[PDB]
Amino acid sequence: GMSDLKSLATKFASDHESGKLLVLPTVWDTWSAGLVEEAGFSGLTIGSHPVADATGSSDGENMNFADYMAVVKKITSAVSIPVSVDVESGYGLSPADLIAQILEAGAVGINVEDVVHSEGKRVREAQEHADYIAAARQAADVAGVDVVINGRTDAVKLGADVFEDPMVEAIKRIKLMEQAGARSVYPVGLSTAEQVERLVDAVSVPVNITAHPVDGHGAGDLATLAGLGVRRVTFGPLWQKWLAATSAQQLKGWA
Amino acid sequence: GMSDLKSLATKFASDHESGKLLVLPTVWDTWSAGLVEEAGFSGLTIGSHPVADATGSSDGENMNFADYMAVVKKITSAVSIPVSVDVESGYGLSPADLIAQILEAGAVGINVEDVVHSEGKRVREAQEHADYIAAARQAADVAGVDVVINGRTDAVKLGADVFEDPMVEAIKRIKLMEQAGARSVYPVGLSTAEQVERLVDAVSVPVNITAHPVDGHGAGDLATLAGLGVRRVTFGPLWQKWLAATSAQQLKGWA
Ligand SMILES: [Cl-]
Repeated sequence: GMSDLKSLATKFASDHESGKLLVLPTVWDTWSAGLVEEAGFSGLTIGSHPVADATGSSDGENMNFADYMAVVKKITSAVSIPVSVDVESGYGLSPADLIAQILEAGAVGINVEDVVHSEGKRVREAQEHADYIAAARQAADVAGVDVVINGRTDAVKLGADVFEDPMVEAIKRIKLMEQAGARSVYPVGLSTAEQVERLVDAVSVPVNITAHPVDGHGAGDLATLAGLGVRRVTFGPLWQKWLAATSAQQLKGWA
Repeated sequence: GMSDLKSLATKFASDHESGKLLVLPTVWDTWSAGLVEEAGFSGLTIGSHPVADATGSSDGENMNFADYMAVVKKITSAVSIPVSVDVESGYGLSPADLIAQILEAGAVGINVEDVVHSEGKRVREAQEHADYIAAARQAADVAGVDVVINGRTDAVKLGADVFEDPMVEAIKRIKLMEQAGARSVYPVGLSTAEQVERLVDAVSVPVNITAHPVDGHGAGDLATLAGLGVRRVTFGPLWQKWLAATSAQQLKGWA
């Protein structure tokens, strides 16, 4: 019958188009993945930082891509909900190669950012990045899978040292990434309601914010976020970090 | 290399002989391992159940042993404190091969239990199990390393359906394992102060109890366990399980 892969991708893509706020908690292993499925979420994300910290490596494409894909494959085997994987800047792979690998690993979404770790953290030009996303969308289309390509820009995080007006750059970049065929966009580093509103209003696809699982997001509480029109919430490294802090405090009772 | 490993083992063994109450938190990856070292503990344990659940497998020797030793290797590389690994019933290896492999992975302690998962969960005879422990001690001795062999018995956990008086059996088994050269013993499944005290009193090596990082043990909290003479405390699957419960609760806010 139908590949599970294509079914999961269609569901994930449909959910992104629905207009609902999608919470896609960010996992790092089959244990954390299982917890997300058991909790009733409709999909999940895999964080590169927390996977790297849990597998003897570090963020910034220090992991071996093949080793990382092996972790993804275990996660996608362990759950029956759609899985998206943060592939950083693409690990020096062509967009078509990148898509082939994530599909082989059973994932139906990716994040791709504009800081190129294999090139000294060079910041891609806005159109150069949109073109990378466009080529990834082309490859997904050719493969016949509704991969949710979440186009990430680091513009706000890079800040005034890189861009005269980082918010104007972020808006430009998410518009271009939408035009390139991204089914979600992820302008990281936001802290205010005004930033969020401006970015939500610039595109017709979901805008992703990063939340702490207890502390939320700087722009406001979850009801405020929904009211601002935020359509994707992920945790990045902050679920793992929260567990770490919780553990550290509790271990003081033992030594 | 071997000098560092021998030094780690000697420190771990000396700590066991000292009389100190040793808390050795039970980890399942490099992330958890790091937290233990950061928190100031003098060694740690690797739990077979939580590793399996985090790597797409399950407890009871369903993991591939080579794949498990790869996780152990990452962990011993990530920390500079002694590491002990739960190797279940030995994965059908000879005691000498088992010791060879745990040393190659950088560990300086093991737990070995008497339910033989590769033989339909047959329970070893009491001397048969002691003999396995003795052969492992002999192999460590030949290797020149003070490996802390923590001899586990499942007698109390198996209970009266298997051993009509499971405490008599457990006491017998921990005494035989000490005679065989175990540097610690681990009669799992305990829930009362009466049980803990009588096992503590039966041997001159540490007795290991399993504690929940919040809820302690059936027999009491740390101070109470210490007063009963307990000298080794580990978490088994319970640190991971607590993080799971904590996570499951917090995830409800996002669902
Ligand atoms: Cl980060």
